[PDB]
Amino acid sequence: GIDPFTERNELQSAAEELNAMLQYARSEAVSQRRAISIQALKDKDWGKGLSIGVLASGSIAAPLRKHDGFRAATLTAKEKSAVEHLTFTANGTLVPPTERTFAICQNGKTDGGRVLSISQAGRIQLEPSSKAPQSCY
Repeated sequence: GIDPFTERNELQSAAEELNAMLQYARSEAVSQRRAISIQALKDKDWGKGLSIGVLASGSIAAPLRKHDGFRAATLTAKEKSAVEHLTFTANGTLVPPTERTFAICQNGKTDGGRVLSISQAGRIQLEPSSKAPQSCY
């Protein structure tokens, strides 16, 4: 596009917000020694609103924290398997401990897209900028 610096900046910020919310859910599960979940409110798009807290019957009745969604316009954050929620446990692992891959894209294209990974141990990592997603999912 006309301004590569801004494109990278907006994708970087969005990836950081999603990272921060996932890290918060994980750190709270570890601190509280209980299952703390994070749920995408809309479209299974983790950039359109998040709720964090105790999950029961598919809902978080009393969120510990909410995220209002990415600030920039054309962004999506979708997971490889289209998960709508994740649940961290007391030892930092997800249940189930399945590797997760989020693609953070602008305009539904992978150009300059970012990858945020969750390992089998539950560790959350923003992949370097050289790594683009295989798909925006």
